[PDB]
Amino acid sequence: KVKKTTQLKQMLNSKDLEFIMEAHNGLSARIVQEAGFKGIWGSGLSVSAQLGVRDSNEASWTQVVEVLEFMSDASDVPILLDADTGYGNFNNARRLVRKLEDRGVAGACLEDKLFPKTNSLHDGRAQPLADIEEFALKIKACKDSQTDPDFCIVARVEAFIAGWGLDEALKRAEAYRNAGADAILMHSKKADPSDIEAFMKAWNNQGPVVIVPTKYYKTPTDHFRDMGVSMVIWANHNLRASVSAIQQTTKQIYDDQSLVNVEDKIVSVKEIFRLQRDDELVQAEDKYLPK
Amino acid sequence: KVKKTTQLKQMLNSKDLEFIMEAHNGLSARIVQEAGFKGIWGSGLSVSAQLGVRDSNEASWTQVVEVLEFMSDASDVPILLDADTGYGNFNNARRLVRKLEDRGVAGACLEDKLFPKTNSLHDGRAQPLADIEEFALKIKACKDSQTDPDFCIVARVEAFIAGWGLDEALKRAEAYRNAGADAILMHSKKADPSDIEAFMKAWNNQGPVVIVPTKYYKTPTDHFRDMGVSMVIWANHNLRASVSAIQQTTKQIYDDQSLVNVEDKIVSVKEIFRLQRDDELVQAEDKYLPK
Amino acid sequence: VKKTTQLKQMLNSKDLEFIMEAHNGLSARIVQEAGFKGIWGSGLSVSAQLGVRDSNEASWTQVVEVLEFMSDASDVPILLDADTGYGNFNNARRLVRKLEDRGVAGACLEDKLFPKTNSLHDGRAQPLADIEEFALKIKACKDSQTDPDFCIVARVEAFIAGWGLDEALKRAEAYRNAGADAILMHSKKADPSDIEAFMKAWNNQGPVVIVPTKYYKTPTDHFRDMGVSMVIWANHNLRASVSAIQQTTKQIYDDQSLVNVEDKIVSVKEIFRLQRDDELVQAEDKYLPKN
Amino acid sequence: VKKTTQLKQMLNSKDLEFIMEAHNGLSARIVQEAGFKGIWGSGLSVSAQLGVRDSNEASWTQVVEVLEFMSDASDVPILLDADTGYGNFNNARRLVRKLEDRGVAGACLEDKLFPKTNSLHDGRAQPLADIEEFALKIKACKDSQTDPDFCIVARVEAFIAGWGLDEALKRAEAYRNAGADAILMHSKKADPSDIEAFMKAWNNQGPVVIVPTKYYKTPTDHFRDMGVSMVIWANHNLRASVSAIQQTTKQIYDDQSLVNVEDKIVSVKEIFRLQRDDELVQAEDKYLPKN
Repeated sequence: KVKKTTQLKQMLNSKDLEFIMEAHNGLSARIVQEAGFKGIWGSGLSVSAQLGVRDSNEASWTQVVEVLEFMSDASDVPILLDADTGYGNFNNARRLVRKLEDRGVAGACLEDKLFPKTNSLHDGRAQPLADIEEFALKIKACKDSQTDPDFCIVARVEAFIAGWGLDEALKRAEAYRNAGADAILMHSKKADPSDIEAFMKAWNNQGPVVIVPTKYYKTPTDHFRDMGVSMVIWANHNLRASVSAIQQTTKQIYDDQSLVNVEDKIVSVKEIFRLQRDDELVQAEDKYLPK
Repeated sequence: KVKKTTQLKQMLNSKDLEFIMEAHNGLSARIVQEAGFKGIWGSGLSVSAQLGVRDSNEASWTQVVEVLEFMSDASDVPILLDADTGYGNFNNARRLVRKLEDRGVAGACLEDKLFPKTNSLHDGRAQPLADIEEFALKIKACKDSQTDPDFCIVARVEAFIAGWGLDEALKRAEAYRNAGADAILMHSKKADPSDIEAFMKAWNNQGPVVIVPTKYYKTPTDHFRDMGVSMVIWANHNLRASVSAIQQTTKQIYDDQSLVNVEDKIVSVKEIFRLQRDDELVQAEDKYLPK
Repeated sequence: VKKTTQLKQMLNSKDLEFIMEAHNGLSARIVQEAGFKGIWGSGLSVSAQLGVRDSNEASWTQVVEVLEFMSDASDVPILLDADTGYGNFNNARRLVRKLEDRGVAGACLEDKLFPKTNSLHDGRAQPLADIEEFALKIKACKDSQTDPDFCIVARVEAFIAGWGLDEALKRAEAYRNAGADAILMHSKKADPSDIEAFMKAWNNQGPVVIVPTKYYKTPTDHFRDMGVSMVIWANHNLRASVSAIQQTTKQIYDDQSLVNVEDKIVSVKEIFRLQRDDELVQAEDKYLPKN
Repeated sequence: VKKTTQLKQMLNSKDLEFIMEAHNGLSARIVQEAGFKGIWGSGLSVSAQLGVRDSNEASWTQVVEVLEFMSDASDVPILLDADTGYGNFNNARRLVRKLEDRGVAGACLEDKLFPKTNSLHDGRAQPLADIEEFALKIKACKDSQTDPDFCIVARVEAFIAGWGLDEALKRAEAYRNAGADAILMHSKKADPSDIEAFMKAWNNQGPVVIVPTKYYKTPTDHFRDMGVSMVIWANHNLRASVSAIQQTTKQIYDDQSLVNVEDKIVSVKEIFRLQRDDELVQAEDKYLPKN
């Protein structure tokens, strides 16, 4: 086999546009794999949401790592985890990376936002971000700490999101890429791809770029290919679909006080057993238990 | 407020047929609460499945307890946990109960099956179950250990499921109820309610009875009321609905390499924020952080 | 009388109180059997027993888990050194809630910037967290308690960070006005001069806790003369434990025998007693069939 | 050279080897610095440090977590006393896989029935797990290893449970034939007679590990004369640690002073060294902006 880390690294450096799909628990990870996706996106929003908490580092980094451990155990394709800012400074970030590596996770995506939120000024001006040298050094520490040379570090640049412009975005991307980032994730808050286009034009293909088209989803996918984008992340759609189904199913049963109107609309219990790989255990039990 | 334990206890002892809905993580727990359900069923099948593992005590009891801790943190109504056989003998069972009690879980359902599976004989005869006195004593230990007198212990009788008959079922139910069980969960493998009917007729209302109509779902709910059943558990439908939605959404995006055909079929990102109660944090940040 | 209340009464008592450091369930039980009315959950001791550095390497939930076993093993209150709350006010209050749920009696929070952001070690005074920011964190923790008697101790780092009496006084009054149950005043000196200066200037506005590790030759009655409320014996059990383990391990390594250690260590029977093994033997006799 | 391989070479070496008990990250590091080539992850020591009984009260994942910190803190192999694998063959192999992933080098499994099912303490010999069942558990563990050199030690309880040499021999051969890397032969006697009898009858079919705690006055060369492969110093660090903590805590309790302990315990500087604090100081200088 090919290591999961190697699988992800090849995807980031390939000449084709690659896609990874959001999963938020072991069950969704297996479903994503069975569908044919070559990679999984461990969404920070999805993992926190399934736990019932906010996407503001309320769950501890070890609790996040445990969710991902079950996800990694349930899939053969690489998982790239959204690790926010690394849960602290360079030291907390490299400790996280080593634990992820040991659990089979393929890479981690770190962002250059200030953590945690210390002020509440809600004006209309740009938001200060982590110092560029500090973040670049954080990326360097993670790369230096890896025991698997193919584990990936993706740097998420928050320049556009925070209200700054192309110049700030480019400076940060170049700095992180020079520090060893395996890819740059360029995001924006616009409902169109303009920030992405401006960046790809100025970037001059200095390294793989990852994008998240959630808000500009009507953009033709071939346009990303034309721009030389390396990977697209479908960020949170399984979580969103799960919520719609659970809200709908729950209301139906609540209203009917019966299962008649949901039984034919959901997978069978046997399909759950199949997704749990119950057959493999049945066989193991017949081989390892006395008759 | 009324303690969650008290809420569940009242439901088991009420004169009305009550209903609790399956939830398997913090997010589904909140959705179940928002729908109006007075209680939640922490399904052993659902919790293990969402983790990607089998429903054979592969996840440790503390890992199960952590999932339920997030569930309890995300709901105001009681959660009754399917705790299999208590993860060991009376001592492991009472330790589990105390930890559940401390995390806010309202009750636990324990079953009289042998644990773990030591043999593999796959004939067509009835399956040996835990010794009746041993299980009754286990129930007693849990009751004796409670620090909250309203925490509930539901005893699941496996007599029918294992191939024995009404007589064995009644003997076990009476024994567990005499040991202090707050309710008896009577289950069967039939696709009709015959075992349930035979039991309710012979039971002579010696205590609350809980049933799981998953396989005999076309039975009119009023029939359960006519039999004096105390509670109905809708066992695994949110999990089953979630899987259908995730499989469907994933395939669609996989096939289209676009989000156009799923965006209008799933809840919005803002609905996820609402379910995470992001607004409460925004307000807290404005009150507790310097401007 | 809850553990929280016990600790609150100690902080507000008219006598000098004492709490002994412990770092695991075993040592917490030993501190209790010795007669100490409270336990200090040392940040240095907990991280050291785990084998990591005292710089938030272990996650807050891993720390809470260590403390859970400690609380389960003791009947007297434990005051946890919670660093800066592991984040901003929201992380701090989530921590306080989990500690409350586990039976921990109080948390000590310090006003240092978190985490380390630069490595400049010139001679200047080290900047601390903003006073208003920390005061609000204390308030958020107090406002969040489900148990009115849970204690929040505010550790002032002014003297340590190189600032003067004016800063320490200023900080302490703000944290006390925000609701802190006590102020922990520390120094880097091998004499009690900073403490003496603070107590004189404080004018008994609230209970003061101190750690005399470095100025240990100062007579304890001197602290009583200054009106100090509580003394923390911060890390001697950890230090005694290391001395013992190093000596014992070396003896066995050199002798390739147990002959020279067997008579210098507690018997295996004492370990069983500390584990309350007889209690389980008695429970097994009651809850397991006699045959 | 992986830790697993190191342990395997020790079990199969031509010299008598020694492993020292440790129960947390700190003590594992101390055992390593002393020069020991291996560590014994004592079940009694791990449960005792947590403050619970040695009867699977702590969950297997909580035990694995303690061992994770131990493995992170040491470069030599750790052999974990894994009781009976925490369930049947499936629980055992899942445990082995998680231990492998954490860097643990081997697991010692015992053939006792689990868990306790009756409280009859007459005079008869205690029944053990079925020989075929346990042999198959060993095989399932061996078949499941991702690392060929991970070690499975089979602890035979025949002598302890009151059976004779014939039973011990019979069990050992079966577990050895199933693939066990070594046999741990234990006795309840204060003399080495059961071991002598077993070694004579064994005919060197495989490496044998022993625990001389109870017959500690027997000269070590005698074990070398019998062809014993490894000796386990089972619990002296835990015992030394309790002696130290009890004495230190009492001294401080009685004196209300540190004066009589300060010179008998290691300095705070030694704790920092053991924590590798300087290593972090150096990393901060490299990865944090100089200003």
